Amino acid sequence: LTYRIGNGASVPISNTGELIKGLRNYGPYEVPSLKYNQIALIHNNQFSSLINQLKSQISSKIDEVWHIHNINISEFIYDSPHFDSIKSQVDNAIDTGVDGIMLVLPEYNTPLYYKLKSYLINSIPSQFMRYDILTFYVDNLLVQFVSKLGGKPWILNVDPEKGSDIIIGTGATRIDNVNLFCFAMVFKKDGTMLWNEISPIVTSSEYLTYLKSTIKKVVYGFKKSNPDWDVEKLTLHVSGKRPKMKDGETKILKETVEELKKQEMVSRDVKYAILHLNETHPFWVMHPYEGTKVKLSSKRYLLTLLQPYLVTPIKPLSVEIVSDNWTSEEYYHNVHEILDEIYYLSKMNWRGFRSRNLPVTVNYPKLVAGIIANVNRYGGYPINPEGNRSLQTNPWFL
Ligand SMILES: [Cl-]
Ligand SMILES: [Cl-]
Ligand SMILES: [Cl-]
Ligand SMILES: [Cl-]
Ligand code: NI
Ligand code: NI
Ligand code: NI
Ligand code: NI
Ligand code: NI
Repeated sequence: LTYRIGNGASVPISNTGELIKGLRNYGPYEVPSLKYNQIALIHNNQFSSLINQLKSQISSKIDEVWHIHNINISEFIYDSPHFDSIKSQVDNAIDTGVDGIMLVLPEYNTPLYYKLKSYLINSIPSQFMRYDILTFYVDNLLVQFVSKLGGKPWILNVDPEKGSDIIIGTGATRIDNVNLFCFAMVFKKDGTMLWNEISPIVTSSEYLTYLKSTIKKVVYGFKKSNPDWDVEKLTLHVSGKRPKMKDGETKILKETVEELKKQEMVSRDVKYAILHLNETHPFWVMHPYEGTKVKLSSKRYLLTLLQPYLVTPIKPLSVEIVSDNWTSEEYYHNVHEILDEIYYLSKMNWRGFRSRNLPVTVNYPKLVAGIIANVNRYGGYPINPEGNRSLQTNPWFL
């Protein structure tokens, strides 16, 4: 129903004009805390007035829409559109002292893009742009960049009583027929990602081993940084193209929760549920058909999510409850609440102003996968969160 932005203001969902106007008037929910108040804009020798207009827009909107004041945007020039030339300027900018880097790259070199993407992600918050593609575009890229800098554009308005529930988005994505990586991301009910971990790429044979370890790792991260946050209610949203190990995976996830209760990481009497979330085949109804929940069986539901970016086109999301420790009496109420929360989470996407209409707990892992899959395909540097608090706690994948 509404997004909360700055100064206690909220705006209706589903209206980007109102959201941008809201941000102009009130600011984002949380302006990032910067160290240098300096951003590098890195580009080539060409298109002077295009880049000047771009720089002017970035500067204007960072100030007026995002309420980040007194930012210096410094410029760095690369001389040829090749890895070595661009990275030198990237390195020089890092050495000057910058909070992040906005990098403009040529249209037609996809392996280069992913090589640099992996370099930057491992180094410093960054925003990539392409010469060939303005106010709409710049608007959207700033939502991502502000988030990467640690800002919170807007959050979902949820009940304060549920303020401390956590949702873990977890599962794996296959890179190919044999290799995959697992993920585990901790979210607040308001849709903010607190912590993210990814396993190394491993074979399918190792999936369950690394699934448990990745979940345990993200919860460790989160608990070490939030030691007085009691996890009394926990939901797992499992997704991804992953080894079809039904009972086995559910056994291991159930064990993972039980083990965390032992590391005293969640409360000894946590109420939890483990849900499988899957996009199913689209359909077209020839705002009734929307936050609509369809029960298929005691354990299986569909949410009729609207197709994003404008018959009503539905992109249904299947929701199956595979395990929970609720009482049979609690089950009706909990079901309704979990489905409602999933619906709300479908309105959270800091990729841009327009809702993705897929729950953030499923979508953000998909974004991670697109990057990892392409870095691996194009022979970029592995995304390596090891020793990077910035990576584990910021949405680098937007
Ligand atoms: Cl130079
Ligand atoms: Cl330089
Ligand atoms: Cl980007
Ligand atoms: Cl993007
Ligand atoms: Ni100003
Ligand atoms: Ni250096
Ligand atoms: Ni308790
Ligand atoms: Ni399933
Ligand atoms: Ni409801």
